[PDB]
Amino acid sequence: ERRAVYIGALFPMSGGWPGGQACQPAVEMALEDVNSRRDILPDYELKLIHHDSKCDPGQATKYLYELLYNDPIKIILMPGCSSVSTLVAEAARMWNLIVLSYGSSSPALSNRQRFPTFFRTHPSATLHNPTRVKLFEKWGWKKIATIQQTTEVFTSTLDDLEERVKEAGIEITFRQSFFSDPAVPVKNLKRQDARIIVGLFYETEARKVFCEVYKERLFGKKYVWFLIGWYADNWFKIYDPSINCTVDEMTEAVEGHITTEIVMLNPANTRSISNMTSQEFVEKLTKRLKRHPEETGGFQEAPLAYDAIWALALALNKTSRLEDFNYNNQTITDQIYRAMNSSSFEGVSGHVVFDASGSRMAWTLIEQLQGGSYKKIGYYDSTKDDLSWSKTDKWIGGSPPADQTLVIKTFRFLSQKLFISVSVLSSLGIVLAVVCLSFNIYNSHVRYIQNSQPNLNNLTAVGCSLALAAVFPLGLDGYHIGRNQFPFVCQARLWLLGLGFSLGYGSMFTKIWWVHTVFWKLYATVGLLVGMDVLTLAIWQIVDPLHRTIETFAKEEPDVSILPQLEHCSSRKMNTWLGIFYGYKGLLLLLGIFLAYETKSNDHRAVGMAIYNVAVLCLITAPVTMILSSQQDAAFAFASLAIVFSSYITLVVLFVPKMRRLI
Amino acid sequence: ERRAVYIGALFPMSGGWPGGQACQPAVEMALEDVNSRRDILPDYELKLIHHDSKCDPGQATKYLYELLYNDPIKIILMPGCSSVSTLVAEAARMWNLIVLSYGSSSPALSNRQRFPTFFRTHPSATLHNPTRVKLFEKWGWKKIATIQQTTEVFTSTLDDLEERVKEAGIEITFRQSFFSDPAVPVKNLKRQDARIIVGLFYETEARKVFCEVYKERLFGKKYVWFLIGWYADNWFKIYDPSINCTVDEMTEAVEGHITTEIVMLNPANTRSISNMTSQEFVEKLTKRLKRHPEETGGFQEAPLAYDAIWALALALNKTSRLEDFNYNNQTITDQIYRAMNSSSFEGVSGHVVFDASGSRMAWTLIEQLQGGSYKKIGYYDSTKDDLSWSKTDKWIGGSPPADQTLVIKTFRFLSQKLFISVSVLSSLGIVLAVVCLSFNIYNSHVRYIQNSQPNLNNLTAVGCSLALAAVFPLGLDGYHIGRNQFPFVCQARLWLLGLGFSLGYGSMFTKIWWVHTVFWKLYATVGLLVGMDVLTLAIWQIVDPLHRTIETFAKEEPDVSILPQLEHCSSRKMNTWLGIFYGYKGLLLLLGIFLAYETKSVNDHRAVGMAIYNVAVLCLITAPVTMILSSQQDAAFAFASLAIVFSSYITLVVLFVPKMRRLI
Ligand SMILES: *[C@@H]1O[C@H](CO)[C@@H](O[C@@H]2O[C@H](CO)[C@@H](O)[C@H](O)[C@H]2NC(C)=O)[C@H](O)[C@H]1NC(C)=O
Ligand SMILES: *[C@@H]1O[C@H](CO)[C@@H](O[C@@H]2O[C@H](CO)[C@@H](O)[C@H](O)[C@H]2NC(C)=O)[C@H](O)[C@H]1NC(C)=O
Ligand SMILES: C[C@H](NC[C@H](O)CP(=O)(O)Cc1ccccc1)c1ccc(Cl)c(Cl)c1
Ligand SMILES: C[C@H](NC[C@H](O)CP(=O)(O)Cc1ccccc1)c1ccc(Cl)c(Cl)c1
Ligand SMILES: *[C@@H]1O[C@H](CO)[C@@H](O)[C@H](O)[C@H]1NC(C)=O
Ligand SMILES: *[C@@H]1O[C@H](CO)[C@@H](O)[C@H](O)[C@H]1NC(C)=O
Ligand SMILES: [Mg+2]
Ligand SMILES: [Mg+2]
Repeated sequence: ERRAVYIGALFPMSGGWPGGQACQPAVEMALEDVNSRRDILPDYELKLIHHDSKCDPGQATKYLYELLYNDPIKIILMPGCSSVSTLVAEAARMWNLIVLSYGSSSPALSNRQRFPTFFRTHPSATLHNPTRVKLFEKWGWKKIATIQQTTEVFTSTLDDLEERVKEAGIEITFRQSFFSDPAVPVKNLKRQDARIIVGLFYETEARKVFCEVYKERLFGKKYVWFLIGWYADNWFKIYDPSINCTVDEMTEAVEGHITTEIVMLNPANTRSISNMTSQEFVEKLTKRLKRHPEETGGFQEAPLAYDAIWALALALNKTSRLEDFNYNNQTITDQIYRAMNSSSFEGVSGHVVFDASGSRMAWTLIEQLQGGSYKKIGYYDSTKDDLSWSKTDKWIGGSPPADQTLVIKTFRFLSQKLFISVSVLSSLGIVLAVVCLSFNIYNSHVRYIQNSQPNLNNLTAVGCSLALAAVFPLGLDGYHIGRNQFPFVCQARLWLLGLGFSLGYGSMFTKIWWVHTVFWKLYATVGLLVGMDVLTLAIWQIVDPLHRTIETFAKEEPDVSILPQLEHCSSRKMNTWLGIFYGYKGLLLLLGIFLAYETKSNDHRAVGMAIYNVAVLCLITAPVTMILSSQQDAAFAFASLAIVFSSYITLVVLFVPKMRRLI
Repeated sequence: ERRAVYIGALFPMSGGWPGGQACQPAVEMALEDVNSRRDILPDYELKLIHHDSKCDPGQATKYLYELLYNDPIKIILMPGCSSVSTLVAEAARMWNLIVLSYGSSSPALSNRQRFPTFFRTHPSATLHNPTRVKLFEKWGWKKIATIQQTTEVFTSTLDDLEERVKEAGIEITFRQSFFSDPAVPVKNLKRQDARIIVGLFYETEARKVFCEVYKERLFGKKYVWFLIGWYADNWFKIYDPSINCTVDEMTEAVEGHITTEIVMLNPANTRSISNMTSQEFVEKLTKRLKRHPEETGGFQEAPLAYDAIWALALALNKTSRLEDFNYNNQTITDQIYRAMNSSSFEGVSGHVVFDASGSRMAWTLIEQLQGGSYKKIGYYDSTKDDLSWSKTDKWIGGSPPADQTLVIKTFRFLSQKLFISVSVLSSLGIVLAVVCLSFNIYNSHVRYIQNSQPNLNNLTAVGCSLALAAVFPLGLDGYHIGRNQFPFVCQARLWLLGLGFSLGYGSMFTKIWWVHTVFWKLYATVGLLVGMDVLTLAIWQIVDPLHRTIETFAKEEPDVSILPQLEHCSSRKMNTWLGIFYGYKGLLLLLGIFLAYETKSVNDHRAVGMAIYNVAVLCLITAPVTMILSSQQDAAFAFASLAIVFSSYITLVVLFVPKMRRLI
């Protein structure tokens, strides 16, 4: 005779998860297969005492104590629902019992302080998370947003996920759990601009949140969505009275969302401990269901029950000492615990290895929605990092997005059609100045050319030419210069402007000063002006010299955000030096024009109109430029136009008539 | 004899909430007081069968069934913790038992589908939320924030709070879930700008999150913090290993945080069903505790046990039929249920009424931290809406902040000192023009003044005067005008400028053409210019007239957020018409200066020519400037006004000063 052995079991034949329909037949098949074998428990015989629980802890504790405070005496319990398993595991160390939940996937059952006798063949839900991070590091996403329904599972899953992301060079950006309304969740996902979402919720919360993401147009090539694989295929094509949207409005919202689930069946065909395979066990089972698989609940979680009872039989074989087990002996349970901890074998679900938490690790699966059809992608094992991709992820732009918009620092440059025009004009001006200088030099014998002070009109021409040349450097801002030779340009601007204007006005101003005092000493002042200019410029460049500075405008650009930067070479006390120099030159302009109005009565009376014109131009242009600093292509426009027009006018005024009369 | 009646109970003497230490003595006192009375249950006698539970659902179901599958037969259960109460209350309909919890504050127990036999003398935690809304609506806060520890309570409290805020003219603006360490919670409260926070967490979580709110400088006059008042007084002055901060860095971070907590004791002195009061019941109890109250556990939740057993005895007196109670009869339990829901009486804890969810309502007492001291504030009742202020809320800014930063619309105006100086200058210019006109009119016979066309110099002066007048409308942007007269100004600007510049430059240019003929025919062109100007201006005002347009710049200048506005008036095609007009007038300027350069040899000719050249260069360098500086006041107007005034001054002096200097 065989010493009978009993095991309590609680099978949910109804409720949120009806997984007893397909997991009672599996347990019975496994009992038959383990008792037919005469090498496992030949001295004993396993027997089952089933009770319904409805995945309800009220129906559950009643039957638990009906099967606990009654004979026969049990050696183990098998609760499937997370709630019943949680209650049973917590309230078993008080009876010295082992609990072997074949269908509970609550991370809270991985704790050994409350659940010191708990083992399960059903992987936890945290086991999606080793995958997600090992799916972010691939695509390198460090900024993440998470949303979670309020359930007894998803509350711990994101905790595990944060703990696992911290140690993965990744961080979270947004998280908000909705009890019943996901709208403000999506509203903040749109406000915070989270392009990567991790959606933990059941089918109904899904159909309720996707009819909100569509309403918020928060999908497409700039948004990714992770979910769970448990949702039945073709779940968005189902009535959703609370979802005001429609099939066509959702199928586009859930287009290309990733889905990490677990695999509860060895895709291999290699035999197992029971000399059976998956394709064979599925048939042997479906031959025992009064209903069909699609109508039989818990059909994907039957192999877990099979493997659980098989692991029980094994870990009970090593022990082999059981007919004398009472609810007060904390030693038989410890023997069975050390036998179950060391439980390694290949069952229908795969290789079962119970971690220290009691749970078992398994192979994660990954899918992606590709036109109303789920398309497997890859597998991942949190044990050996063995990631088996399949190159089937069809994104929108051939590659996946990233955390956030990239702020590219763009530089603003002149139109580059204005620069060419101003430069052509300045070159023509230099040509004209040289032509006039030559016509004057060659005119060293004529009277009108002899009377007109030529040694000062030549200086006027030289200064006008220098100023004209100052045009090209005024536009070099990166399109044609580098950060190394850039101070060269920012210094050439200053020196050319300074010296050119100094001479161009000193000649024509000493001429009027002489005309005044007189109605070869002119060279004295004609040189003293340039000397004061050189001295003040050197003092400026010694005290506060020019150096490159980048000015950043308001960041915006119509998936990158281009923040514009202007390359302005400016000193620290710049404005002060500019104001000082402009004030000195303005005093000088005003004195020159006053002396011109006073001394109106050779070739010195015409220079007065030129003086006044240059004066008004510079006076109206300097402050303009000082104000238009924040604008390129306009400040330079006025500066270059003022320079070139002053030059053209001065030259054609006080050099042209000479030839017009001498020609 | 008396037919004994038994009561199963589960008292937590250890765990997160050790509330059996002070609730077993209270139970026993209640049983003594309810059996010493011969007018409640004279045929019966209540007896207790207790078991410790440690607020542990493992140590709890063991004893539950040691007292369920054993004799004697129990008629009711009394669990204290919320885990234990959630475990029992769902495993009682299976035995047809009544569950009467004196210490469970979980909203999940206000459900009749899982817990149809459950009553509790301990109010739920949702009972804080009717207060909070009745404390937001007052201070007008439609945008709030939340964070929640991970517990079996706070998860449902914010659910109730959303359900109750939606239906009260309120809307949430943030939420999160501090599980292990609050770091992103506060960071997003700073980023999302949550100035109103509702933090539900246990003391450990508090001391852990406040050493982060400080580190983030997320407190002050612009932030308000709501909490629960269950934390013991002077709880921030305690060691905090993970909280690198200290009392000095926390006492300032928890300054002025509201702590709405329930009141478990009648502050009144009125007697109760037991002919006892609060100041007396507390003494009688403390005379039964081997430890000190502050050191004893569950000392504030004993009155609830007393009231619970009294309610049980009352609702069991009406029923009076109990010595034959089996676990399979679903009728005695229904009698006791209809007797318990109809239970109203004044006990130590107050008025003991049981809502449809089994729970009871009560009085929430508000508190606020004022210098390391909790300062009571008005109570509240979710039923009567009765709020009883004490007027002790000491805010920082003499008043409480609001949800966000009020965005004000700012109208930028001219310096208003520039305007005065420039107006003075334009007025002096008009005075000068009038003086010169009067002189030119008086000396109309002298050849020195008979040569210069006076019928045209008068027009030049009239135009200069009009242009000078155009300076005043150019600075009226609201500081001196309203939205009604503002188009009048945006029309006067146009007409004065146009007509004055016409009568000036057209007149001088026709005079130049006339003197060119040498190298009433002039009146013809001097009038045709102004006529074409009037025609084109009327076309513009009839097709695309000027209307006030506002320019909005980026918000800046920092709790008021200043939204800057620019009072402009430019038509839709304003740029097009302006460019057309400026191009035409520039062509005319160039033609005039060319005719002058050609007529430089052929009275008042060179003066007119120099004036033409100056006015031309000034207008040419000034118009596009003012067109680019549209987005800048005090600069565009500055250039425009200085140009107009200098053009007027010069065009007047150049050709009227020599006249008088020679005629003197
Ligand atoms: C497991 O099943 C396989 C196939 O059903 C068994 O392999 C057969 O064993 C029989 C012995 O009765 C042989 O006659 C056949 O030739 C085998 N077929 C093949 C394809 O190998 C195997 O023996 C079973 N394992 C056991 C019983 O331990
Ligand atoms: C309730 O208690 C009060 C006082 O605690 C009782 O009133 C006293 O009654 C006694 C009778 O034993 C008198 O001697 C005292 O003079 C009363 N004192 C006061 C202040 O009234 C009252 O009788 C009690 N009610 C009951 C027992 O029903
Ligand atoms: C893989 C997992 N197996 C079943 C859990 O193990 C039962 P649970 O109690 O842990 C969570 C639970 C789930 C549904 C309804 C109530 C509860 C699972 C999860 C969701 C679904 Cl839809 C399916 Cl088909 C399968
Ligand atoms: C008013 C309430 N009285 C006790 C609850 O009624 C027991 P609970 O189980 O419902 C929640 C619970 C509380 C603490 C530790 C574990 C659990 C209460 C709430 C918070 C605190 Cl910190 C305290 Cl001291 C007291
Ligand atoms: C059962 O235990 C026996 C030892 O008595 C053994 O040798 C056999 O391999 C066991 N069956 C297994 C491990 O499947
Ligand atoms: C009290 O309970 C009874 C049923 O026993 C029910 O009819 C009644 O509505 C309840 N009272 C309230 C206020 O819900
Ligand atoms: Mg799937
Ligand atoms: Mg308090």
